[PDB]
Amino acid sequence: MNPKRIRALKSGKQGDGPVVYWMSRDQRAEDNWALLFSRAIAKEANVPVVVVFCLTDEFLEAGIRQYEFMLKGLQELEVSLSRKKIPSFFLRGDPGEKISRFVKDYNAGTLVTDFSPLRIKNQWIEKVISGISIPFFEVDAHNVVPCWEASQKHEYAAHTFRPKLYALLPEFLEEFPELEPNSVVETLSDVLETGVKALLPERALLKNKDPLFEPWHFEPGEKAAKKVMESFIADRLDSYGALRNDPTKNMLSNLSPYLHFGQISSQRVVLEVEKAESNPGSKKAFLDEILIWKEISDNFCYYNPGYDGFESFPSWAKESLNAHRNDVRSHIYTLEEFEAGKTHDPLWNASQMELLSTGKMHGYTRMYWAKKILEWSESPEKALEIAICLNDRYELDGRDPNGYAGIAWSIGGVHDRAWGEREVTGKIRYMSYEGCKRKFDVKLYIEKYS
Ligand SMILES: Cc1cc2nc3c(=O)[nH]c(=O)nc-3n(C[C@H](O)[C@H](O)[C@H](O)COP(=O)(O)OP(=O)(O)OC[C@H]3O[C@@H](n4cnc5c(N)ncnc54)[C@H](O)[C@@H]3O)c2cc1C
Repeated sequence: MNPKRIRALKSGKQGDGPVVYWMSRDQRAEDNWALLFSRAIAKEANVPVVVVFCLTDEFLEAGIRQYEFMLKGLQELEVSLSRKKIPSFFLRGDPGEKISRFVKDYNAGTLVTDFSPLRIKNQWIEKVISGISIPFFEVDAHNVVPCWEASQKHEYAAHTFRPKLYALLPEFLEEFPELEPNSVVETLSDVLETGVKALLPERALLKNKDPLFEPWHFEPGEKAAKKVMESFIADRLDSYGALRNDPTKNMLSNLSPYLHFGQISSQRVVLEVEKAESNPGSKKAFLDEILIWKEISDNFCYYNPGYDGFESFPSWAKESLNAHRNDVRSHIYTLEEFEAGKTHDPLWNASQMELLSTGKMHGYTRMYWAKKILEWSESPEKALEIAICLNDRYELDGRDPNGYAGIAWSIGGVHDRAWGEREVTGKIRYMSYEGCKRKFDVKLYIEKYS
């Protein structure tokens, strides 16, 4: 195991109790580096390993679609973890008070947690460090190359982050070792019942008092991601590089909700893809999305504290947008109109309806749905707020570094370039509705999501 995957957050007095793994971003038993790093340090200490998950108070900021998808996987994870004699403990409340009290009550020896560059995670780490006296480590279990090792600074483009991540693939793209089993605070069903009950008033309903979310598209679970990845390699991998810009076809891997919650490892997906025989043009297209653009999103959120603000934009984009702030917008809609899909664009309305109904809108339409927010907002800062709101609320893969890096590109050209100067939008890359008609059947995408 590579010691570059682990980092030291706080040196402390080594206890004699079980090494506690604070699982958060990577909710899986297989291909979890942090779970394997926590098992080896537990073996060297002749002490059992225990995992802990914190159901935070901010779960009401999302919806039932994210609460049910994440809990259903944990109901499956508790079984698999018990098959290796690893008990799981699910605390409900603030991590700063729950982790520090659990470590003290159980005489923990070492604390381990997965890596997440989001601001809400660094908020929890700041609180737990002030109330613990044992060693505290963090492990990058999400990225193939550790986020602090792929680059020591923010990469302004994909062509400059590609040769750094690819040159480090021969060292970090490796097979996973077996999760050795151990030598020897309520039911998750009750947390789902009471949690959904508090989320029913804010459930996305239609006019007929019926909900919008269709929860039969992506079944959750670690075994569920096993079948989705196998179905993509066998059926959709050969045709990926040619129909990934066509939202009328379901030609994507559909692994993003399993990737966000950590129910599947991107390293495991790359391993099976790299050994699969298919079109080299389609293989390069998928690896560039799951390796480059995915791990550069963690690069954007790690080295830019204001990743969700106007200040993280490139210097050319801030000057371009500022030079067009006072331009008369074509039309201005409110958050309630963008949320209900009540605009003058049927293609945009169809992209919002797919976001409302499935919780996973096509990748190409995500670029159109977010850029049109900037064209129909009072200011770039308002377009950022509206885009991040509708993304984090309805996307099953929402509240992920991929979203903020994808939103900062549509509204601020992050990891892009300067194009022709237009009004309102400035030099940000513009995508027209007529340009989408010559790209795919827009009429089929609209009629599909009435
Ligand atoms: C406005 C906007 C919002 C987005 N919101 C999210 C979000 O909330 N959560 C989220 O995980 N992704 C988000 N993305 C990135 C991207 O759209 C989705 O990751 C992708 O559509 C996921 O669906 P898929 O797995 O079926 O596509 P696939 O083509 O099968 O992609 C496979 C995986 O590669 C990664 N990937 C692919 N494309 C990108 C990309 N452009 N950026 C980063 N990673 C990528 C993803 O991990 C993805 O799951 C957003 C993009 C935009 C433009």
